Amino acid sequence: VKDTYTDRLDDWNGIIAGNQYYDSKNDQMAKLNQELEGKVADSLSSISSQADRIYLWEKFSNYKTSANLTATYRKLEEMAKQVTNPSSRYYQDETVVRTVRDSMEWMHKHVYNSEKSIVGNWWDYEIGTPRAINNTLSLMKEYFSDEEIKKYTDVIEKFVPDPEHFRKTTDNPFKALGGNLVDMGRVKVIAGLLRKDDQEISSTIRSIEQVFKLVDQGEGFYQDGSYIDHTNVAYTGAYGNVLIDGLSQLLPVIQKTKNPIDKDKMQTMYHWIDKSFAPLLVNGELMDMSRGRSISRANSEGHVAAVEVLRGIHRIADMSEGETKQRLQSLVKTIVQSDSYYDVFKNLKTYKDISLMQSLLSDAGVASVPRTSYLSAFNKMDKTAMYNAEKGFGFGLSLFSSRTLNYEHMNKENKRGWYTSDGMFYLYNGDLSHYSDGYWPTVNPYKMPGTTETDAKRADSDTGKVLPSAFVGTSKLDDANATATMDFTNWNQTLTAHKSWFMLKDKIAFLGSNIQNTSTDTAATTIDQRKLESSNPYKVYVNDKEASLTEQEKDYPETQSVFLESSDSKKNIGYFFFKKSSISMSKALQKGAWKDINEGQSDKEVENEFLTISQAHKQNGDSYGYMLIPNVDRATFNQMIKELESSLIENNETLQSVYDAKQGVWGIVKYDDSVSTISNQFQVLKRGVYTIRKEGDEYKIAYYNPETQESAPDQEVFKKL
Ligand SMILES: O=C1O[C@H]([C@H](O)CO)C(O)=C1O
Repeated sequence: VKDTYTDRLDDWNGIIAGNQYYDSKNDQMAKLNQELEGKVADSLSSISSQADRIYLWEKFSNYKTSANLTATYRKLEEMAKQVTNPSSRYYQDETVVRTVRDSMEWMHKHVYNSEKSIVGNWWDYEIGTPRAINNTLSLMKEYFSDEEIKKYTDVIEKFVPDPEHFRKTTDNPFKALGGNLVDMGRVKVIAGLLRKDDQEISSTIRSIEQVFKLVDQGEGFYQDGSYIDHTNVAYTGAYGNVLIDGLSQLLPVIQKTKNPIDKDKMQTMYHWIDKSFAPLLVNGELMDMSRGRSISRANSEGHVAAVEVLRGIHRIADMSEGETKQRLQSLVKTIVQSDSYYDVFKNLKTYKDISLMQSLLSDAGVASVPRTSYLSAFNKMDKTAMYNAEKGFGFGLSLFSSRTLNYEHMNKENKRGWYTSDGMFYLYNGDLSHYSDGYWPTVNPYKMPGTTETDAKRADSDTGKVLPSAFVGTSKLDDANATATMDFTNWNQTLTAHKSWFMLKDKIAFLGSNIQNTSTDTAATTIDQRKLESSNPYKVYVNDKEASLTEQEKDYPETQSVFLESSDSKKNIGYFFFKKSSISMSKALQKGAWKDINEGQSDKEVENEFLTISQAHKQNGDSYGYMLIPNVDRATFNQMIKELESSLIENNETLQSVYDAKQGVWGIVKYDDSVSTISNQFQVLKRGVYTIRKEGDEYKIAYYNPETQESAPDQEVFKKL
């Protein structure tokens, strides 16, 4: 009742709503206010106003489905925001004030109280709903009595009494870490501020600290930047988001309590941003390979997901000072400005976040220079991110091994992500909307780019698996060159292939050998499946001769090269086959719906055109070998393949190697411990992945053993000839 807790709750309110920063003459703020007003109007004109109703809102009447619980409270929160906004048409409106208060009671008496038990997802009973309830009582604290707040938060205590574990009410609770651990703070630090429970605050804060540590196993952030969740899933771009997004919201309040958090523990926060998040952001897009099952959500495509991270970073920068505040500010500014496809404000949902972004972008003192080149090998989550600032393209390598799950199909989401980690690659170029605009529900799940597979049908009911082999990993020499491999075996053990990738600054070689098939199904590797633009059509050249592609698969034997020519060179893609190969191509309209891959999504039909290139393997001991060259014009491409006409050093069952003469760099993958002499210059001696650079008479070496996850002394793996 107007004490020190209300002081902290006031700060929270300024963070989650920020009504005190509202300015009607502010274009962006007025827009968001227009959105909230419309939400509250729709909730008010559709709410049940009859005697003894059986649902507050019919669209969320089935209180057997966990979602209907927090979606219902989310509506009362939106009302709490407008009722306290002086510029809203619902400011201090008696019907809104009474509706909220009245609605808290009904839900409490008949749907969510202490004498209840989890039904559906636990997430809604412990995180979603409790969060929406906390925010509502905080925003409207001047309309509720302390006793009413106590009474209304008691149920949160029942379901979430332990700030260390979740599902404590059920039979199989679990330890809270990472994203979920941060959501625990949003539930118990606020509920504790509302209930004026000092014990609850200190113990949840004390428990939040756990997040500030790095891990060498299990869930959490690794020192190499990888972030794992759900036991063994690469998840920086989804659960990592929740972590930073939520922690950046809480910190300001936490720090003003009697239990602040050590300035050094937050030193690691800057590490996550620089080592984990930043590399996954390309032209404002958050690489899908790190978003797990969220890739199947229509309203959370790459550019939109990226904004959850950016606003968290922004909030953190604002907490810092001096250089740190400056550098984080420029990181956010340059990324936001490099995004010509998505409007960042479309995902800044509070007035403080909008105000912050505006200050940032209009401040000439904050630098905004193009990000420089970089290559991150997240070996702890079997992902690899590469970015070339000079030519301007990004590249992502999605793998998995015995240490990680290939794909997460859970809660009925991402039903067909079967091959998204079977050596699938991502190419981020001039077309910033490639993986957006319905790419996921329209891409053929059976031909993910870069993957070798049989045409056997797959079931939506299937779920993730780990790889039998641990020989999966990337050897990084510098920020422009690296080598990767995957001792691949498919889902039903009927196909194998030694797949290797050679990232050489401005191109990537794809080598595959030892391809074997014991099934009757047909086997082939998808060189590419690119989503086309009706605006920037491609002129296709095979062997440098114009070709006309059809929906029908056209076969091109003796193919030495394929070139996709756009009017914008930053969208061109070339494929040089080290040895004339038999490939087939087709261009076709592919239709689908989001519901097809996520039960909770829309059934509305979506469609996009895709250009598919693939190579069939009709024999045991088959292989493939091609160089991918993006962002160069036709004439340069033709020039480059002339130089690379001898870049293939080897590609068989025990050794794969490509040589970049212009750079003096070698990419090498050895599957056995025999001695391999390379280019009559040196010898490599151990199973593993190498990336070597000759500098004068000296050699720079980068060796990595994927199985043991260790490097090694040079003399054990390399011998100069
Ligand atoms: O962690 C989760 O995120 C979603 C959610 O629907 C977003 O509110 C959900 O389904 C989970 O179990």
